[PDB]
Amino acid sequence: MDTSILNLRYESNHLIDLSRYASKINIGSKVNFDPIDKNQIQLFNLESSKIEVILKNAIVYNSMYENFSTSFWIRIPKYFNSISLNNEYTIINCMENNSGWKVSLNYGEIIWTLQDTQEIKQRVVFKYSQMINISDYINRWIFVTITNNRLNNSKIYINGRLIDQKPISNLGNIHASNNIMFKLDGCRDTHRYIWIKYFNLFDKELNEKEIKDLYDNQSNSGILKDFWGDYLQYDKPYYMLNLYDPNKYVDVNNVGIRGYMYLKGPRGSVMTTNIYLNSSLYRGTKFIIKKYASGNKDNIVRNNDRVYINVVVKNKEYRLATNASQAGVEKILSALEIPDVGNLSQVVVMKSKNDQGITNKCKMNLQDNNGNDIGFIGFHQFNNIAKLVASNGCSWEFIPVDDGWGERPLQ
Repeated sequence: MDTSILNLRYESNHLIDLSRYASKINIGSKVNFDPIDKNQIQLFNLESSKIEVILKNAIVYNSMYENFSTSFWIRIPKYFNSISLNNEYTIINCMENNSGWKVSLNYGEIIWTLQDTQEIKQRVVFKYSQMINISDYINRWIFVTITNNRLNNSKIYINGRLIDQKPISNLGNIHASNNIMFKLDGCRDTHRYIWIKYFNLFDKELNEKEIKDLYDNQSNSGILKDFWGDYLQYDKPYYMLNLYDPNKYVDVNNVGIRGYMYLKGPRGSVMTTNIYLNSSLYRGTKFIIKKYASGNKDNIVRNNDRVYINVVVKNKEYRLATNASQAGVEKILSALEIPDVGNLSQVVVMKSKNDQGITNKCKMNLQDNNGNDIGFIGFHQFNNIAKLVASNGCSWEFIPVDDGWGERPLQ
């Protein structure tokens, strides 16, 4: 029915409450806003990297039985140092006199704490490993949603799906703060930050459909995403992940038409001992997406955009293409000199893939210059070489370099 008792959004260069229920929003001097998507808010580990919301006194939580929910998106940079072991730090604080709620983070953790006014406590915790080949969660945008039913449970969801629920029914009067404080509080890692967006507060327990809808709407699947969940962009180099076989990367053997793109391995590993062990992400030839069909004056790659794909080899760009009249449904792809592409099939439709696990999947439907489908770019074995093909595993992700991952890129 109703919307949200707080609905926190960047609009005409002000962060404001669309619910109009806040006395005011108070932004620190070292809060940073992402230029392309200005709802994305970065908070560093400094004192003036903070936002304060002051609630109206009507909407302050002080109750035995009232239900309430919070949602927001967050991107949490990989934890690099040992200093981040065994250090819980608050990021969203609504406590007073030791009563209220807070969101807090630890190593591999997002935590929701409730405390009542008799020092009774409950935590619910989403736990995620950094000892993992590919993580859905490390340094990628995730949807957090936390619901509280005073009769039974407090529940935490990630990306729509229920992670963990704990009893809170033995907690009495919880009296939360007049103000919500967005700020890294008690973090010992000096270089820590977080990205955050779309904070909402609700005066009910959100049900599981409400949450999925919230997840869907706020995803903006209108726009394609890179691996981290930021907007996919033109004229930006990406490293390529093939989701079917994640331990390989794109290589080229030669350029021109007798050349071909393929998948080889291993991608290898990036490490710090006891802290993380993940697959290398900056492997292989970089792709740059080029405008063909869009008349849009930004650099944002939207669903069903029709594009050229360039391929960087020795810091020169070549056109991804094929001759579609080669025999067999599998059309091998090659990197071509951009002048000499001619009327080879080169146009790609960019298309986001809906489903339910890992976010930010893009497919790439190759077309000839009649705009007829050749097919989705994947790969196929030819005498155990996994050459890239358009054909009737074709789920890909595009990975730009990002401070939150911390890998040193060789090429």
